[PDB]
Order: sequence, then structure tokens, then C-alpha cells
Amino acid sequence: SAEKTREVLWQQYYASNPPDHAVLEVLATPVREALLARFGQHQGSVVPAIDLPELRSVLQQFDSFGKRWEAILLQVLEGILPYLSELINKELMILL
Repeated sequence: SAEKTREVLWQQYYASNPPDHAVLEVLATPVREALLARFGQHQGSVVPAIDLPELRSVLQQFDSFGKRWEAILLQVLEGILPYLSELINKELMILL
């Protein structure tokens, strides 16, 4: 399944030393696409109470809550809009 393939990616990412960002970029690709589809045309100010739940809902489509979210979020940023960037940074502050 798609879940099994994605787990092979995570296996290779976490085993890797130093951490392999090319593998993480593959992991982040569909997540970035989904986030850009929700927020790519958003300009102006973020709305935390609305946008953060939506952002977390997207993350949950791909990966279970935890340290995977932090890696994905950081890697998504590498491939991008100040709106989505700001949203990501607010979630990262929460995940700290």
C-alpha cells in the first residue's frame, strides 16, 4: 500500500547517518503539495485558530503525530509564500 511504501522511506531516513535530506524531500513532497493546495494562494495574516487545525489535519493524512511532523514541516519549508511559512513556524513552536 501507499502506507507501506512511505514506511520504507522513513526506515531509510532514520537509519541514515548523517540524516539524508534527499529521502526526507521525497517524504515531504506530497505533504508540501497538499499544503500548497490549501494555503498557496493565501496572502496577508495567518489565522491560528482556523489554520493550525487545518495544517495538522493535512499532516495527519500522511504521518502519525510525533517527531515525523517536525521533520516534515522543516523540509516543506525548504521547498517554499510567507503565509504557509508563518503557519509552519507557529506549529513548530507548539511542537517544541
